[PDB]
Amino acid sequence: CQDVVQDVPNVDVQMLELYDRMSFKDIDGGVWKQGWNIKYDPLKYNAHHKLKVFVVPHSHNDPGWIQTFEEYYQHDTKHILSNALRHLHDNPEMKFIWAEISYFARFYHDLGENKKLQMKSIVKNGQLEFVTGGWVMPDEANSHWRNVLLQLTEGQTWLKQFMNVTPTASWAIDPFGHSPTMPYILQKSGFKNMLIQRTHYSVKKELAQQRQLEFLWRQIWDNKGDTALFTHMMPFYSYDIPHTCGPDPKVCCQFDFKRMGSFGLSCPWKVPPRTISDQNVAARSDLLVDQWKKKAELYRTNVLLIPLGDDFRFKQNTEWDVQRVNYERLFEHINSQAHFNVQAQFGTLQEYFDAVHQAERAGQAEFPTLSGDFFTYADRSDNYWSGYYTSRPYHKRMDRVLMHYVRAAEMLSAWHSWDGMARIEERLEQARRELSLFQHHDGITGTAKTHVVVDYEQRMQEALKACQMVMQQSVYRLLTKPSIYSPDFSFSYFTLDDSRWPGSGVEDSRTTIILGEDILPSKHVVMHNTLPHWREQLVDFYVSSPFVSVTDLANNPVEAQVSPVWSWHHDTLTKTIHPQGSTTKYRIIFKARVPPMGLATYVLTISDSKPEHTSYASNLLLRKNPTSLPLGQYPEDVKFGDPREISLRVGNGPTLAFSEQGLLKSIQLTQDSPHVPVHFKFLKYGVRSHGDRSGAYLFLPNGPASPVELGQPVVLVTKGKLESSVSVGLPSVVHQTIMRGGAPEIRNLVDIGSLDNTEIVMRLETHIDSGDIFYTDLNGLQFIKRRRLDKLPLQANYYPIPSGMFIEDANTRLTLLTGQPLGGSSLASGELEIMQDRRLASDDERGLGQGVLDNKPVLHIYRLVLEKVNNCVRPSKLHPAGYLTSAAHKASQSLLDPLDKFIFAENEWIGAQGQFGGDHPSAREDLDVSVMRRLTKSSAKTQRVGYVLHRTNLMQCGTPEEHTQKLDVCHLLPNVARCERTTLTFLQNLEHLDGMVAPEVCPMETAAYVSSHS
Ligand SMILES: [O-]S([O-])([O-])O[C@H](CO)[C@H](O)C[Se@+]1C[C@@H](O)[C@H](O)[C@H]1CO
Ligand SMILES: *[C@H]1O[C@H](CO)[C@@H](O)[C@H](O)[C@H]1NC(C)=O
Ligand SMILES: [Zn+2]
Repeated sequence: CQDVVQDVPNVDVQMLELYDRMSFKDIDGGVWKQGWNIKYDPLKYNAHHKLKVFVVPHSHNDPGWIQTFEEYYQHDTKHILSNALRHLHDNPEMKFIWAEISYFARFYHDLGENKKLQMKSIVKNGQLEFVTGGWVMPDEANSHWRNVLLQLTEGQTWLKQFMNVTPTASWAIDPFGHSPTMPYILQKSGFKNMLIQRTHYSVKKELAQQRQLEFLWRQIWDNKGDTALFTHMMPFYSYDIPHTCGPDPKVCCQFDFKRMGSFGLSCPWKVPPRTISDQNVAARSDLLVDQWKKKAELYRTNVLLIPLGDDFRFKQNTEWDVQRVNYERLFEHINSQAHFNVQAQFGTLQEYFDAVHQAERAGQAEFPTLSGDFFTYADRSDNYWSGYYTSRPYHKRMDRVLMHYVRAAEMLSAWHSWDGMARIEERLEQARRELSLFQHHDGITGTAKTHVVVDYEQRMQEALKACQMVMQQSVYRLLTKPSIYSPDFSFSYFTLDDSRWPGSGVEDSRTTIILGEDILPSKHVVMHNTLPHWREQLVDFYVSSPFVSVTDLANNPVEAQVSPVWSWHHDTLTKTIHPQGSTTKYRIIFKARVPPMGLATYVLTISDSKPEHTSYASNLLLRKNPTSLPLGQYPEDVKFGDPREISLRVGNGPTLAFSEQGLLKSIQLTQDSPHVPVHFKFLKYGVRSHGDRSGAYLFLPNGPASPVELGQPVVLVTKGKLESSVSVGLPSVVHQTIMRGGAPEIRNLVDIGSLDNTEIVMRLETHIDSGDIFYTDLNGLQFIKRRRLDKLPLQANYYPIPSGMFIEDANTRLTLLTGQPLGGSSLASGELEIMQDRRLASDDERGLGQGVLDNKPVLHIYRLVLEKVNNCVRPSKLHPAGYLTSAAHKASQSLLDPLDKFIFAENEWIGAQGQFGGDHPSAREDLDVSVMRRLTKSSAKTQRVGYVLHRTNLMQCGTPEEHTQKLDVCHLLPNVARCERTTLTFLQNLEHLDGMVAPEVCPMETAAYVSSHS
C-alpha cells in the first residue's frame, strides 16, 4: 500500500502551488478576450506532418434546467434523437456523441423494434458514440462520490445491457468547476480518457501558455501515479461553436450554420455565417484553417479536437443538413488543397483520444502530470460561481438523506433473493434513477427554475417512499421466524422514523407511538446499521406517555431518558420566537447497539408511573417576561430565568459554555484542560447595488458579512443524563447545540423567510493560529488543502463544503462536519464559516432567467469536533492533502449514515427475533461497505452480489489500534462459488480471486467485488 501521508507527490503542475504563483490579472487579450493573439509558424505543418482535425458534433441536453426533464424530452430531446437516428443512418460519414443516458434510455424504450435495431447498428459501427455514459453529467462540487458512482453505474449498466458498449472516454463540458473525484472514479471504472471545460479563465490562460491543457491527472496524495487519467481541458470561454473552432468567436460564429436567420439565432459579433459555395470555399477555408492552426498551438500533438455543438442542438432535419452539408464542402476543399497540410473530418471523442495517444506513442509528445482541483470557477472578471455551493439548500440536504436511504434499501434487500411479485427490483431501480437524475449539474446545484426544482423534489419524494417500502419488507423478512413469515408485499409492516428529515419545524411527519393500558401496552422498534462495524448511537421516538421503559428482546432493561417535544413558533402577537411544549406526546431516548450491517430489536412498554430505568430531563427557559409552559403528564416542571451564560456537560464528554444568547463560547475537553474559545456567530451578506448581482450561480457580496442583530433571544436549556441541549430562536434560525457525551451535534432550522438579497452565514471564531490555510472536502471522498488568497475577491475564497471542513495549527484542530453540501471558507485566521441559505431577487445572467425566491425551511445538521492534534502524524507542509481523525470521521458517518429506525405497525409481531447480523465481521474503522447490491433477479441460477469497498485514511495520533476482524465481503452470503474483483460499476471482471476471498483495500483506495452463489 502507498503511504498517502508522508510522501509529497512530485508533479509538473500542482494546483495549490500554481494558485499561489499566479497573478489572475484580467486583461483584454484581444479577440481571444482572456488569452492573447496566438501566432503560429505556417511551416510547422507540411506534406509529412499534417494537422489531423476531428470535428465532433454534439448536443448538450440538460436533464432539467429551465424546463423539467419530461418537458425537454417532449419538446426537444426526442426530436434530436429521432433525427440523429435518421440522419446518421443516411449519412455514413456523419458522427455524433451522446452524454446523458437518462434521456437516451427514455427515448430508446419508446422506439419500435425496427428503430431499436437501426440505433444499435449506428452505435456498433461507430457513428453514434456515448461519452461518459452516466445517467447525467453530474455536478462535481456538491455531489457525494457515492452518488457520482451510482449515476455512472446506472447509465453504464443500461448501455451495457441495451447497446452492448461501455464508454472509456468521459465528456464533462458544463459542470461549474471540476473535481479530481471524477478521474478517481473513472480510472477505477475502466476509463482511459476524460475532457473538462469550465475552469477559471486565468487557469486556461496559464496552462495554454505552457501547453499543459492536456495532462495526466492524478490524486493529490498519489506518489506513484497509478490513479492518473489522461485529461483534456478545453481552452476557451464556452463549449458553444463560437468558442470551439479557435480563439476568435467573431470568426468561429460564422461557422455555426444554424445562425443564418430561419432558426431565430444570429451572431452577436455581427458577422453572420454564409452558405459555403464553390466561389467562397477557398476564402472560408482560409479563415477556418487559420483558427484551427491557432487552436493547435495550445496543444502538443498534430491531432486537433473541434467540438461542434451547443444546447439542445441537432433538433431539426434542416439543422442537421445545414451543418453537415456546409462542413462537407469545407472538408472536401481543405483536404484536397495540399498547401493547408490539413486532413479534417467528422469524428467522435474516442477517435480523437485514440489519435492523440498514437501520436504520443510515436514520440511526438510527452504529457505533464497534474494534481489538484478546479474550484472555484470564474467564467469572467470577478464572477465566481460559489453561489451554487448553497442555492436551494433544502434539496441539497434531501440529496444526502436519499443517498443514505438508497444505500440502506439496496443493502437490506440484498440479503435475500426476492420473488418478482415483491417489486423489489422495480422500487430500487426507480429510487436509484431519481437520485441519479438529481446529480445533474442543474439539480443538486440549485440552479434550475422553480417548477423544475419542484419536479426533482417530487421525484426524490417518490424515491424515499420506494426505499422505505423496500427497507421495511426487508426488515420484516430478516427478523421473522422463517416458518411464520407470511408477507403481503403491499403491506406496511414497519414505518420509518427519521428525526432529522424533513426535521422538527420543517414537517410534522413523525408518527407517535400510541400506548395505553386500554389500547396497547408495548411496541417493537428496530434499528438498522448500514456500517460494517458494531455501532452504538442514541435513538429517539415520540411516545404518547412519558412513562415508558425500554428493553431489548432478551428483556434486559435499557437506560432511557424522556424529554418534552418542543416546537418553535414565530409568535406574530408578541413578536418573539419561542418554544411550546407538547402536552400529548414526548420523546424517549435510548442507546441502541447494532451489529455490523445488521438489525437490533427493542421494546417500548408503558407503565402507570415513572419506570425504574427511565430518567426525565429538566428544562429551563431563559428569557425576560416568561409565561407558563405546561407539559401534560411530563413529571418535571419547566423552570424559568433571565438570560444568562450557562455551561453543560454530558457524561465524560466536553464541557461547553454558552453566551446568554444561547451560542457556543467555549469548549473544555477534559476536567483539567482549558476552556478553549470557540464562538458561533450568525451574519449576513448582501447584494451589490451597482454592477453584477448575485444569483443562483454567482456569489457577489457587497463586502464582508455584517452580524445578524439578535435582540434578546429566547433560550431553551434541556438537561438530561443521556442528552442535553441549548436551543435559541434567532432571526431566520432556530440554532441548537446537542450534547450526547462526545462532539456536539449542531442543528439549524433555517427559514430565511422574505429577507430579500440576503445570504445567512454561520461562522466559528477561535484563536487557532491557522493563518491563511484551511481544508475542505471534495465529494465526501478526500480533504484538500486550501489557501485563502487576498489577491482574489471574497467570493473566490469560498469553496464547496460537501461534507466537512477544518482549520488547525500545531496543537489544535477544529473540524465542522455537515449533513448537507453548502458553501464556505476561512476568511481570517482562526475562523470557519458556512452559508446556510441565500435569497436573491435578481437573475445573474447565466440563463436561469430568475432569482432564488423559493426558499423553504430547512434543517441543517452538523457535528463540531475540537481536538488536540500535536501528537498526530500529519503530512508535511508541502503536502496538498489533509486527513480526518477517527472521531471526526465517525462524526461524519453519524450525520450521513445514521442508524435507521423502524416502528412495528400492527399490534403484535408474531415470530419476532431480536437481532440480525450478530455474526457479521466488525471491520476496522476506516473501512466501509459503500455499496451492497444484489445484481441478479431470482430466476438466475447463479446469484451475484456486488460490493463497493472504500478505505479512507485516518490520522495516527497515539490511540492503540485494537481488535477488528478481517472483512471478506465474498463470504457475507453463503454458498459462494466464485469471487471476482471488478470495475466500480460491476461491469467488467478484473480478477478471479483465490479461495474466493475478497482482500481489503488500501487507505484512500476503493475496490468492487462480486460474489457468485450456487
Ligand atoms: O445562452 S444561455 O443564457 O442559455 O446560457 C449559456 C450559453 O450562453 C450556457 O452555456 C447555458 Se449552460 C445549460 C445549463 O446546464 C447551465 O446551468 C447553464 C449555465 O450558464
Ligand atoms: C457486443 O459486445 C462484444 C464486443 O464486440 C461482441 O463480440 C458481441 O458480439 C456483442 N455482445 C452481444 C452479447 O451481442
Ligand atoms: Zn448543462
